[PDB]
Amino acid sequence: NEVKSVQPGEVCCWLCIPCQPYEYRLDEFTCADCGLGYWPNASLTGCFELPQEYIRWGDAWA
Repeated sequence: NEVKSVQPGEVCCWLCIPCQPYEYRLDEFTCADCGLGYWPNASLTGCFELPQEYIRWGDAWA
């Protein structure tokens, strides 16, 4: 969950740091999701963002 390992040396206490929410975070060392793809998450299950429009007809600013 937004945390990925860094150190490629010792296989016992590799230095692990958090990975940014707009990253890939699928492999251990990868991160770096596709540019301008799915901002929240793009490697677990279809976490595509939504273009929230002004159409609500019940919203505060509607």
